[PDB]
Amino acid sequence: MKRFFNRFYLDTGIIADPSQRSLASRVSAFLVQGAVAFSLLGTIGVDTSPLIAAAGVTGATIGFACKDFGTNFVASIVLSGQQSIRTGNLVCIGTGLNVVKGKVVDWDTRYLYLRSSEGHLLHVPNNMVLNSVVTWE
Amino acid sequence: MKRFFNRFYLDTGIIADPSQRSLASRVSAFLVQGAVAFSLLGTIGVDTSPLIAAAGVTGATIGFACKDFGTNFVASIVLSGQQSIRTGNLVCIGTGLNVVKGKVVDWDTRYLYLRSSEGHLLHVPNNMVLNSVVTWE
Amino acid sequence: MKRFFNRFYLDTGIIADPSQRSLASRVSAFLVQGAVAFSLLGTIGVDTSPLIAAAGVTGATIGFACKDFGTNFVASIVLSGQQSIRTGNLVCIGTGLNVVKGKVVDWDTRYLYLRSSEGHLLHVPNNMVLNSVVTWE
Amino acid sequence: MKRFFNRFYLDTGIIADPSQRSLASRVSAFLVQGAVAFSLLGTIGVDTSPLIAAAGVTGATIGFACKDFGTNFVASIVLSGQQSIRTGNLVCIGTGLNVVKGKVVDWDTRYLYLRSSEGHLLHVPNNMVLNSVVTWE
Amino acid sequence: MKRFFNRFYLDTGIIADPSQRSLASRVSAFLVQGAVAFSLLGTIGVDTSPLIAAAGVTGATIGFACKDFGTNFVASIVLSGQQSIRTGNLVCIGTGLNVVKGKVVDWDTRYLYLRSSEGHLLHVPNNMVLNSVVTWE
Amino acid sequence: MKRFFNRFYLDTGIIADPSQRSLASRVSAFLVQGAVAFSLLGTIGVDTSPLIAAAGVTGATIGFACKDFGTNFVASIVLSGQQSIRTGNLVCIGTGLNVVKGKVVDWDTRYLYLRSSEGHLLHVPNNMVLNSVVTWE
Amino acid sequence: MKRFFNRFYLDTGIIADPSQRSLASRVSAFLVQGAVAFSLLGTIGVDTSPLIAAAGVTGATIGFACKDFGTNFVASIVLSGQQSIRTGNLVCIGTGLNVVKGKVVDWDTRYLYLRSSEGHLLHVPNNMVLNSVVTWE
Repeated sequence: MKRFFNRFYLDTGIIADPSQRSLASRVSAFLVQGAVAFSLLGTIGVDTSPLIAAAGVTGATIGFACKDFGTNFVASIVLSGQQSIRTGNLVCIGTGLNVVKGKVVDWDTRYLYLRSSEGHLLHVPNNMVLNSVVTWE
Repeated sequence: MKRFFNRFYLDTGIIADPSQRSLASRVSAFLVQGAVAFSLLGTIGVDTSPLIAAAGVTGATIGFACKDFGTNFVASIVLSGQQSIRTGNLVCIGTGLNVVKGKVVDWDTRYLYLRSSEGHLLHVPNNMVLNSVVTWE
Repeated sequence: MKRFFNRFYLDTGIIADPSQRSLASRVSAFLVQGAVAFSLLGTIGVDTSPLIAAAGVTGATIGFACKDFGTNFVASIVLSGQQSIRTGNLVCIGTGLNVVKGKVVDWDTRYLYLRSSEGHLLHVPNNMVLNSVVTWE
Repeated sequence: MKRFFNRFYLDTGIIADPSQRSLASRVSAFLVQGAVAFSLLGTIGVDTSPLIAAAGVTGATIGFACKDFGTNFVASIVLSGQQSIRTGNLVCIGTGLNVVKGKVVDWDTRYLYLRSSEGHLLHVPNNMVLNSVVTWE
Repeated sequence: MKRFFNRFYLDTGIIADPSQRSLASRVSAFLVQGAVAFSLLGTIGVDTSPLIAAAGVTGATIGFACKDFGTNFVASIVLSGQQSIRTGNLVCIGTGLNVVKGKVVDWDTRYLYLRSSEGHLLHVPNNMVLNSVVTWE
Repeated sequence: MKRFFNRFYLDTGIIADPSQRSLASRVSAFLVQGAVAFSLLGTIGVDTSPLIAAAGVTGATIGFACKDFGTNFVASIVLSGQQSIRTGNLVCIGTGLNVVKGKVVDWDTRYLYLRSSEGHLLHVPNNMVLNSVVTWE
Repeated sequence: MKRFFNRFYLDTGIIADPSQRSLASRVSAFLVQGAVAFSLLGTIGVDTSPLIAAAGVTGATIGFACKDFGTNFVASIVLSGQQSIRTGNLVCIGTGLNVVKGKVVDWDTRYLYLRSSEGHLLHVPNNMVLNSVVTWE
């Protein structure tokens, strides 16, 4: 199951980092195996309502705690294949006082790296890049 | 099922890009087939509560992670057929310091492209265009 | 069922546009027919929990994605029959720097149109008009 | 049932407008009759899970779409019987730049009307009056 | 049941106003009696799922509509027995431009009354007092 | 059960005030006894769905109304054992105009007390201290 | 079970502090044992719906009360292995007036410690570091 999930993630392009892909494949395989085991246990007569409730509560708490990380990952996935965000492109993000100015140097799954005029490296979250006015010179 | 979903999306006009339409058709066909298979499995006696709980948790997490993308897509769908947003029209979006000024050059499913006076390309999110005061000269 | 829903929407005044009324009637008729079919299927013994879960997840995601459009529509419905918002009335919306000044020219289900002193057409969202201080001269 | 709901709304003072009271009585009577009919149908053996799910989804979407209207109505109900908000009383609402200054002229279920020094009529939402610092001279 | 709920509210100190206490006692007695009646009806065989769903939807909508009132009431309950908020005490609420300055004159379940230097009566919501920096001279 | 809950709260250090500990022990014992009684009633055949629904709705409404108090309590629990927040330590909380300056004098479960340069006592909510930049000289 | 959870937390690197790891292991072991006991009780015939409802309500309230702590912990986990945040690195967090300037001195699971130019110790929450523009010189 781990190999199947790894191949699916590679083909769909959701995860490109091999380490993240392996970790996600392991997590997904564990979740699927647990769900199948719970269904098999409940088939024969064993009550599964407490187990389902506890698993759902834990999963909801974990997902709500990792909301920012998930949002940044989804923004990174969506922003892929954008002509504005390319290496060497001078971009400006934000309107008003909350403005960010620099040249794109590297692209990540959590941050967008810009090189300022003074040489400082700027780490702009991908969610911030998603919900903002991007100005490309 | 994929062809049926593709034809439905084409006729309803929700998705116009052929690639996005094909991807959405594949996803919808997979979801419908999975739901039918789960119902058939539960009909004969196999417990389906753990599978339903896991699928619902995963779907809720994915939908909450793609909230910004979905909102931008819905805003793009709604804004279609607006006389204010046309190629060559000079529009102004926002009130106060958070103001955006330019001429519409291209329209997308994620961004609204404006050409400033200096020539910089502005990427205004469609959700931002939805919930803002649009000024058309 | 489509004719019944169209007549109900016409009588209740929720939807006045014939095209929107027809689309809403078709959607409502489809939803009611699907619910009745699911209930009939579940009556004879076929498990319906996976189908109900999938339909509910899809409906919740769609409704949460169209939240802004629904809010604007409800604001348009509520604001109807307001003496302040009339054609030719000079109104001012907002307090502070985020202020909008103009004369009402046309009223829509998504936007409120104002003509500025310079002649620019202002598109004020109906939700913004709902939750703001309206100043009428 | 309509007469009973109308009398209850009149006695409890939640709704004072006869038209709004009649509309709310009709809606409540329809909801109660539908719930009783669904319970009776489910008693004899007909599956009611799809119908309950569809009705709940529709009701949740409608209630979330009318959130602002409901909040304004509740604020209007709560603010009743306040010595500060009386006809002819000079009140000031808000702190900082977002300030509203005028004399109370009329009170509504959606807006609070103030007459400025220049004579402009101010429409302050009741929810805004609830969650703000009210200054009475 | 009304007398029991009234005595409980009096002893626990949640509600001190006799009118509010009587209204809350009536509401709580009605809710408990309705729940017991529904349970008794469902015991003998009558389906109760539609009734439970409708009651839950109505209760959730009402509770979400009265969120501000409930929050202000809870803040009033919590703030009781605070040395800073006493009659004749000169307090300052808020930081920055959104600042409120005055002397405490009267305390309520919805508002905190302050007398300014000019003599204007300030109505500070109890929720605002809860989530703000209180400065006591 | 009250003694067991009191001892557990004392050992875990969640509640240190004897009065609050006793009140929480009474509430927890009542909740556990009610849950056990409901389970016993439902075991013999009495329908418990209406009772569970009503109890859950009431508990959710109460918990959502006491959200600020619960958040402040949790922040007080978390901030315990912080070298920055000590008696006699000069700390500064917040960035920008919304800044608070003073010396720590007393620590509470709802507020953090600071003594300004002029001698005014500042009541900073513990939730505000949690989600802010603390500057220690 | 406590030893298994402790080893899992150590291997996965989610918790590095031995005290926090032991506390989390105890909590997780208690939760798993309680879920298994509830399932075993419900298998033989004892109704478990009230117990599940009460446990779920309590868990949801606790998780919503500890939302800030959980978010800060998740941000601390995510930020690990970032070249920008290292001891002795001069970083700047935030844009506009809400800006923080200093040199990293120590890293924690709740705060990020910076040494200003004047020598004041700055406590920047990890969630704030996650959702902000980090400037590294």
